[PDB]
Amino acid sequence: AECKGFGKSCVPGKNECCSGYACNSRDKWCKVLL
Repeated sequence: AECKGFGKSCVPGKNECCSGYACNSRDKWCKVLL
């Protein structure tokens, strides 16, 4: 088991995204935190 990278589809509210990223519920994906 490992985190999710950039451009991957994830669910908002869970803890799948890697460090520095953020599960954007907008498109249900990961993105580099501001």
